Order: sequence, then structure tokens, then C-alpha cells
Amino acid sequence: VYLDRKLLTLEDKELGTVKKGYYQMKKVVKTVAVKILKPALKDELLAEANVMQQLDNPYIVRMIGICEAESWMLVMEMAELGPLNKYLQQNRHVKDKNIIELVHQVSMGMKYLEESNFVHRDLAARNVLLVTQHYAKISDFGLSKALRADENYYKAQTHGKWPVKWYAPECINYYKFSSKSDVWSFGVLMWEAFSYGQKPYRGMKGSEVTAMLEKGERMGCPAGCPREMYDLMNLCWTYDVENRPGFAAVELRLRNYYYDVV
Ligand SMILES: Cn1cc(-c2cc3cccnc3[nH]2)c2cc(C(=O)NC(C)(C)CO)ccc21
Repeated sequence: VYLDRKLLTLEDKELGTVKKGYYQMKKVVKTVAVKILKPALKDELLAEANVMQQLDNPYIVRMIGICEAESWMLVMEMAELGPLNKYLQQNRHVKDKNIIELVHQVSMGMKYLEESNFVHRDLAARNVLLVTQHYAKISDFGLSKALRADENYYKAQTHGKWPVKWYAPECINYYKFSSKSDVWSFGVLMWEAFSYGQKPYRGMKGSEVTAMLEKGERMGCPAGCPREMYDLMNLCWTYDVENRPGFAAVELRLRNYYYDVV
């Protein structure tokens, strides 16, 4: 998986650092996006590549390799439309059925990740990348973890900077992350998508979000959002781990409703 720096051209125009680039392959160039560094963070990038290396699914961003140069670089195939949130912000015209299509795709990718016993831990509309307006992939495995064969959750020892507004109660309270907590995260993602890329819990501190959730309160239905899709968000936001559905159940719900609506 170790790539030749000579065969990689980087634009100095920053995407997000993530940079666009071109990599001369078997016979053709391939358009790639490149995650670039700058002891502790070296191992994290290499772990993230180690995660990606092991995944093979149409709805997951595919890694080309790693590259030691000016710094450590992670080289992935480019999804050129960028993050789903920014896209929807700039494209209010997208029909509900198109958003339904896209979130279902994310759930198949997440069902695959659940079957493979990996936890994403950063599932948000910002880490959903569009290849085309009708093709989404999950990205950014920086926080992801392979689950031990004997356990269904990963336990963090003390938090870092966490995307708290996407995190399930059990993650906040007990530092426990399972595919069910990704399911809660997916709910917030669905909210973000049907709100055309708006920020969740606008203006609130994470601590205030935790307090709100503990009171049984949830975000309201987004303008125009199919009622069944809002119902699915709420099922995803089941406070109790044991009664929140897994992705197998979420995907099936999404698949059935999608096929019903087309
Ligand atoms: C047009 N476009 C394409 C991408 C993009 C990044 C990327 C990474 C891997 C594969 N495909 C990708 N496509 C992108 C990212 C961003 C972007 O803002 N990325 C952040 C800062 C959230 C990453 O932390 C903005 C625009 C983009």
C-alpha cells in the first residue's frame, strides 16, 4: 500500500489539510484526495489507513495507499462533489426522494461496517461524501475502531475533542461506543440531510444538548421532511441502547420505505 511520491501530484489549493491530487496508476491518472499531516499523530493516520485497508464496500471511501514525503499522507479516491452538508446547503432543489436514496446508501455502508464489527465514531453529514448527486460514500475513519471478538462496544479512556452533538448518551456518560451509538449518530445525520445541511442543536453547548436529551426532548421535524423519515430519526434517538435498533433494522426500514416511494 506504499505509494511513490514521484507519481503523485498535489494541488496547493486546499479542499478542507485535505488536498486534491492526481496519481499516475496502472496506465491512467486517477483523481485522488489526500489527507496530509501537520509521533502521536503518525500512528493515528496509519491506524486510520489500517482501518480503511480492511474495508471493501461501494458506500465507503476507498483508500489507494499511504505516502511518506514532506509528511505522512493518506491517499484516497476522490469523491468530487464533497460533503453532503455543504452540497445540500448549496443545492436546496434536491428532492426528498434523492435525500432518501442517499441516506439509505449511507445505512448499507453502515450495515456493512456493523457486520464487520467496526465502529465509525464520527458519523455526520460532513463525513458523507458524494461521488455524484445519486451516490454517497462514508469517509473519515480517524476515530474508527475494530471491536474485539468478545465485546460489542469500544470503551474510551477519557474523551478528547468529541463531536458531542452526534453522540449517543452512553458515549457521553460511560465512554461506550457500539454500532448502536453510530445508529444514534445516523439519526442526527438524517436530521442534517433533511434540513439541507443545517447545524444540529443550533446555538447550544454540548452540555446543554446532553441536558435536553435527558429530559426526553429531541430536535423537531425539518420542513418538508417525510413523516416516516422523521419517525426513523426518533427511533434512532432511542435513549436506551438495548431498544435502539441496529443498522440491519435501520437499513431494512429505509430500503422498504425507499422502494415504496419510488
Ligand atoms: C469538493 N470537495 C471534495 C472534498 C473531498 C474530500 C475528500 C476526501 C476523501 C475522498 N473524497 C473527498 N472529497 C471536499 C472536502 C471538503 C471539506 O470541507 N472537508 C473537511 C474540512 C470537512 C474535512 O475535515 C470540502 C469540499 C470538498
